[PDB]
Amino acid sequence: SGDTQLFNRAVSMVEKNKDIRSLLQCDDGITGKERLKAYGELITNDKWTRNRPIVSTKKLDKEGRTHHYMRFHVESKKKIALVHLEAKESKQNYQPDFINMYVDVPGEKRYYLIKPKLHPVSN
Repeated sequence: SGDTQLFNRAVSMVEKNKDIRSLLQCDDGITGKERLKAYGELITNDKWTRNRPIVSTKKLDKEGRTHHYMRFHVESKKKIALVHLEAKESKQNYQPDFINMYVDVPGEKRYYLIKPKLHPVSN
């Protein structure tokens, strides 16, 4: 359930974020909020596009600790966002720590839900 919980937790954060919903141009009104759709990373062979299963990939850092990277999409009737997540096992919590998380919507500035501790000097 590692990747499943990671994805459920992440997509839930994205969906509830007012700014992200605005970037996705959600049809949110007095009758209710648009029901967004989510799926794994979109891949193509240049013939047709499809979503890959939701999964994370692992990569070791300089301290010998494993980081998990996961990409998925959130789609509204008008836009598709690409969400990137980096997480790492927490030595204190059950759930892993979210290290970096951003959302890319075409034509919009990359939006960080979780800004890394290690940030550009021009923060």
